[PDB]
Parts: sequence; structure tokens; C-alpha cells
Amino acid sequence: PITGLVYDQRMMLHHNMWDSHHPELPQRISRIFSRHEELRLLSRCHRIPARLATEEELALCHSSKHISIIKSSEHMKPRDLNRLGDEYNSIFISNESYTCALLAAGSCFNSAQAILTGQVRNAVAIVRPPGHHAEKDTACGFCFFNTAALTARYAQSITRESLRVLIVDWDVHHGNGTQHIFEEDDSVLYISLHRYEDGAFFPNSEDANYDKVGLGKGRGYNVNIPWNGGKMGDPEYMAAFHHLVMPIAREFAPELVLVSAGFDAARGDPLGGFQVTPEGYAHLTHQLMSLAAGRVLIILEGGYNLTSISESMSMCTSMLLGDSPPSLPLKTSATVSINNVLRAHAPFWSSLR
Ligand SMILES: CS(=O)(=O)N(Cc1ccc(C(=O)NN)cn1)c1cccc(Cl)c1
Ligand SMILES: [K+]
Ligand SMILES: [K+]
Ligand SMILES: [Zn+2]
Repeated sequence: PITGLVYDQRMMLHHNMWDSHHPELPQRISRIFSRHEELRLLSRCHRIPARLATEEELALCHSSKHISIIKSSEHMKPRDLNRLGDEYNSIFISNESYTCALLAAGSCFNSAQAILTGQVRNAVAIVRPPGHHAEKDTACGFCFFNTAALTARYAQSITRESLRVLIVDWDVHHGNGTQHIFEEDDSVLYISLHRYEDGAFFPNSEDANYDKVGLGKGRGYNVNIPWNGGKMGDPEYMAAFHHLVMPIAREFAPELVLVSAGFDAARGDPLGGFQVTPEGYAHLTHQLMSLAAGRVLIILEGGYNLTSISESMSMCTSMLLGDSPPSLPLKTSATVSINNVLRAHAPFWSSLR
């Protein structure tokens, strides 16, 4: 009945040498870690060590070409780092980037291992750079390797190929990389909530719309919950969980839950423009704890208001530790989004009928 926590200060070394105010800051993870100490959560957790992912583990989801290219950045001069980062959509690279990406992934593997071997019930991973925009063959959106997708495959690699893994992605952006990696896969249920604005919101693709339900044997196993029409918050996230996330998850019956836990839908976030509260994130966490016999790993993705992400992620950890949850009308367009997803998924999930 133990909660694991992984954090390693070495993941601060990845930085933007041309713009020190770029919002994907080293101090995102140190601020979150400090808040856990201040709230006396850290001493309640079992500390899981970080490690490097191996290149073989990266190949669970990424091409050997992509791995090779990111690894080559380790010894590049600034000019070539700039050139390489510019080949991608919204990437900056320093000499430390590759090692940090490997540590973020390795940290999550050790956390998944700790859960699946019964050393801990659940776990939190305070890691950067983030993962969910990274594709098999490319980096994107501050992400180099898809930490959460790699973690699902790593979990399968130590149990069975068909281990049922639910990934709930509540980062305010669509995890395009996670969707694509698992698009034909019925072993990994991908559920994302995200601001969409008919394609105006990053990463600017119709791949994030509610009608993208999965392909082939994966049909029904990709659930996109897209928001349009500006600010959303706790009422809309709670309704999406009540009507969609939780009934689908219960029918899937996952054996492991991974949360692509960006905190950029948080009140105060400059990039997300949403109003989800720390108490909101705590309730979402508590709901997910009802799945998979409590086997939940919370993985940091985005989230840029240092105070907001520190309070919100700490409240999720408080829930994992078994603390009592909070006791908390929708925007019109949110009702429209939820009903669109319900209609898209009723052919696949009896619970929605
Ligand atoms: C071009 S942009 O959209 O303004 N954008 C891309 C972006 C935004 C958010 C995320 C994210 O949080 N993903 N989870 C990833 N990439 C961006 C790029 C560089 C700097 C800033 Cl402030 C914003
Ligand atoms: K998301
Ligand atoms: K899938
Ligand atoms: Zn995000």
C-alpha cells in the first residue's frame, strides 16, 4: 500500500540556450519536487531511482534513425543544435537533451516495474522533457521520445504483449505521438482530453478530432475528447470523466493505467487558457485509482505555470497516498463535444448506449 516517486535533478540540464525564458523550464521539475517536500508528501513516498532508458528500449516505439539523430546532438556545437532543432515543429536542443530524455523514460520504466512487481501500488514521475508529441520517427512540441508510449510497451515487455494498458492524457494538448503509436492497437486504450478549436490549437491537426476512433484491430481504442469555444475547467473535465473516460475505462478493464499528466489545462497556465483547479486534478486522480486494482503511474507532460503545476501535481500525489478527495452547468460547446464523442464511441462501448 505504498506510493512510488521518481525525481532526478539531472533532468534540469536540458535547456534553451537561445531563450532562457522558454516556458519548458528546468525549474518545472524542481519546483514540483520542492512543493512535495513542503507539503510533507515526499517522506510518505518510496523513492524510486531514475535510470537511462537503453537504445533497445527506445526502439520499442522509435525508429533507429530517429534515435540515432537525437543521440548525435550530444556533441553538436550551438549552430548545429539550432539547425537540428529547427527541423522539427517546436523543438529546442542542448548537449544535455538526449540524456535528459533517456532519464525521463528510464525513470518511468523503473516506476512501471515497481508497480508491476508489487513493490508499490502506484507512482508519480516528475520528469522532463515531456513525451506525448514525439512520434516514431520525429521529435515535436518540446518532446524527443514518447515516454508514456515507451512505458506502456516496457510494461508489456515484462508481462505479456497483450497486457491492457490505459493511457489517459489530460495534458491540454493532443498527444499526437501516443495516438499514432497505438492507432492499430487494441492492447493500449488511448484517451485524450484536449483543447482543439477546430484545428487552431497546437498541434493543429484534424487527427485530434472526435471521429478519429482507431484503425483496424484498434478501432474503438482511440478516444479523443476535443474542446472548442475557449475556457474549460472542473465542470467540463468532471463531466467528460463521468460520461466518457470512466465508463469506457471500466469496460476496457485495464491492468495498468498511465496518466500523461500535463498540468497545462490548469488555472493560471499561459499556454492552455483553461481553469482546471488542483482539487479538480485530485478528483480526476481519485477516479482513476478505481481502475486496474489501483495500478496508476502519473507521468508529467506539459504545464508551465510553476505555482499551478506544483500545487496540481502535489494534489495528485496526495490522492495516490490515499488522502480523502475533495468534494467539488457546462459551457454549451462542452456538451456538444461530449455528445459528439458519445455518438462516435457507442458502436464500440456498450456502456455508452
Ligand atoms: C507554436 S505554439 O503552439 O505556440 N508552441 C508549441 C507548443 C505549445 C505547447 C506544447 C505543449 O505543452 N505540449 N504538451 C508544445 N508545443 C510554442 C512553441 C514555442 C514556445 C511557445 Cl511559448 C509555444
Ligand atoms: K491531452
Ligand atoms: K489504441
Ligand atoms: Zn501540453
